[PDB]
Amino acid sequence: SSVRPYLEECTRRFQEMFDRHVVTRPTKVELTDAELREVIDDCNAAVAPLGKTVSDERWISYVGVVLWSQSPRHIKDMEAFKAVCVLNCVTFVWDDMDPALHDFGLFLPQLRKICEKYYGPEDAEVAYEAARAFVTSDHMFRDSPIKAALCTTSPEQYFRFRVTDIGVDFWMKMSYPIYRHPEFTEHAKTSLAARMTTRGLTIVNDFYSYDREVSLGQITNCFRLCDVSDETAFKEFFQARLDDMIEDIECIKAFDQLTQDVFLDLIYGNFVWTTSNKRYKTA
Amino acid sequence: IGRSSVRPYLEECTRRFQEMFDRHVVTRPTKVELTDAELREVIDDCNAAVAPLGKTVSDERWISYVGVVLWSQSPRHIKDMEAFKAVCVLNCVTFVWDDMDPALHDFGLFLPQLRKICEKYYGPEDAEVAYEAARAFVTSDHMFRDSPIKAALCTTSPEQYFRFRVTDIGVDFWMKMSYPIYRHPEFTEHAKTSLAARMTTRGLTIVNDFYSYDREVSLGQITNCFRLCDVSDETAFKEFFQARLDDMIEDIECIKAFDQLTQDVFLDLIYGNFVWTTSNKRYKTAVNDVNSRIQA
Ligand SMILES: [Mg+2]
Ligand SMILES: [Mg+2]
Ligand SMILES: [Mg+2]
Ligand SMILES: [Mg+2]
Ligand SMILES: [Mg+2]
Ligand SMILES: [Mg+2]
Repeated sequence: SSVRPYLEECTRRFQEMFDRHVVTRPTKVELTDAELREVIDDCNAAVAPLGKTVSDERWISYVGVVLWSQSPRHIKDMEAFKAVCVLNCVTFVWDDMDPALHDFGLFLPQLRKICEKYYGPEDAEVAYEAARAFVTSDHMFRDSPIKAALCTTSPEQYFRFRVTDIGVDFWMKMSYPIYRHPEFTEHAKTSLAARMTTRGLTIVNDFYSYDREVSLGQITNCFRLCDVSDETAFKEFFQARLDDMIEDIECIKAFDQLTQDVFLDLIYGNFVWTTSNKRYKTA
Repeated sequence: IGRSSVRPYLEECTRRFQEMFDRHVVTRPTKVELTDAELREVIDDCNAAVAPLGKTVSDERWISYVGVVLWSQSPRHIKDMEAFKAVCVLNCVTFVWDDMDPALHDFGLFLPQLRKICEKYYGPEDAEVAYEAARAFVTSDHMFRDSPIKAALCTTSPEQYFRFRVTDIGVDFWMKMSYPIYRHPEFTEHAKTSLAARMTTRGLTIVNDFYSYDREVSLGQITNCFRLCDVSDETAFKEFFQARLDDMIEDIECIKAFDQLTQDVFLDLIYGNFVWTTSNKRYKTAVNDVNSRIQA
């Protein structure tokens, strides 16, 4: 239906949880003017062969998630940062497109081009494989009987699907070159990093994007597992999702300090971006 | 505590497991038969791969390991016995790693042997996928041997524990080296996203944890979900065991929403592992000459 009856109160509740359990706030990243126009030229060229124009605003609404959800004071590689900017901006376009627009012969080569632009050969393969995996998953699951059984069964089945489908496993495998931290790289490559962060990212996104996706008939959203019309049932479900986030965040705190910073900045950063950006005030 | 145990439940739980498979999976697993030469080629490569680490391991101990691959693949659908033989070797030699003291973990010596196994049996693309998955598994296994992260994810809740096990039990590794056996596009994708590993983690881990609890508590190993409950309390053990059965059943029922070939493979893995586990030397007694701690 719509969660707007709950939008103000739940935002307060999220923020409360972050102030209390994470504390350390994210900060938005500054691109130099050379750096920015690299990113957007690269986005426009990637989508170009698919036939879709993309407004300047829209690229900017996409890129907000990367400007806000990395871990600035750890960043060691801005080419990898622009790689993630470009990969996550075009990832969004592919996500909004009707499947019959999804041309793999044309888009996959641009993904590889991007990865070979910004990464060394080992990382470029890792980033590209994960990009290929994300766009392919998104396509073969559109209105798929598997997606239906994973998103209507239980929260546990749903978040299991979202590890890949929300894009966090992709995120980690294209972001570890930014930090060159051996622990973070291995947890990225086992996908333990993605698994640790999946629920913090997905629960936030599902809440604020519930309106768009119900309007657009999309089922990949954990709040469809409850009756948002029932206010009691929503508030029980919301609290249970809140506890999911809290247990994840406490276990993340057992990771090494650099790794925990990236994980928590990712989760909190995505919350600040998701609320304040125009991508999720409308549809 | 010291010698804590699930021996009192051994009998009823194997029956609860079996009747769960009879109701929900139905198809019985089918053990791959290896001709006598394949079994000797496998074991021949296994020795070579672990030899730089400096421990002899017996044919009896190799064959104990390889039983999981013989029993838990999907012979209805196998197309590539070279990839199958790869999985036998790789799974067998990483079992040794999992059974070793970390002081014996030499990546510089062992990783080359993994790469040679993969290049022997796979084409170019597959060799790289199988190797990254093998390396990630022996690396994760080494690096969590004492980790505070292991203790965090294994003592907080079943959800955190199974999240750790997707990698640690080795099922992501298994999927990413098994997909060339089948040349099935859907299954290949599910392997590469780890969706396949994630769907089968609980069914493999719950079965293995029950039957290896006694070995692991004695060795002081903490990666086992039944440590999250009071197995001495009969009432607490039963609620817990029941909840893990529900976990298995929910996974199996969602697995049936995958295409028919893919779910055949998923269910043969879960059910086959259960047939191997409950009919093999490794899970007959806690310490014996196929599961004993390999030492420095
Ligand atoms: Mg979307
Ligand atoms: Mg989507
Ligand atoms: Mg959404
Ligand atoms: Mg073990
Ligand atoms: Mg293990
Ligand atoms: Mg075990």
